[PDB]
Amino acid sequence: VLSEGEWQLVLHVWAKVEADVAGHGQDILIRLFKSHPETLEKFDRCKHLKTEAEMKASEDLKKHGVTVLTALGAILKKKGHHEAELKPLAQSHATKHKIPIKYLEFISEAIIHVLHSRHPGDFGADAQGAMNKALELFRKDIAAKYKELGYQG
Ligand code: HEM
Repeated sequence: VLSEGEWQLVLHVWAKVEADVAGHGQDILIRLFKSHPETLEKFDRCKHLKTEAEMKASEDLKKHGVTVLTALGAILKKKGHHEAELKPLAQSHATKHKIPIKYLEFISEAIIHVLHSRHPGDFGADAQGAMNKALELFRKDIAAKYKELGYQG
């Protein structure tokens, strides 16, 4: 359970993401696809992308980064009270997309990397630790829902 201070550090850096959701989403998905190319196989409209310029020119990738960050922002703003936001996400990710917990770890590392690269002043060790806790709680709760749905990914 994060402290109120930790949630405030999470939501403070998140306000910087909200100034340009699409550009942050592109940098996060590009980092995930470049660091873990096996993840790109889950995206039918983007699986052919090779270079960073191709990834930045992709309308599908730019739209999907916004899809992901819109959902994650709503989850972070619930400050751990996110059962109703996690329920539909666990449903699709366990039964349709089949996204293993290791892939959620990969995208978490990509989020932390981009926030540290773009906003180092608002992402020092205090804020990095608070965001790490917030993404770890997200993964823990989604893993338990995955198992409830019969998915052991
Ligand atoms: C922070 C973690 C993530 C969040 C908040 C997130 C959120 C979403 C949301 C809101 C959607 C659209 C609604 C739905 O189908 O549930 C979606 C679709 C999808 N997500 Fe995720 N996702 C996350 C992580 C991942 C990861 C790591 C992968 C793959 C490596 C993934 C693969 C997919 C795919 C394949 C679709 C369908 C895309 C399409 O057909 O256009 N997601 N995700």
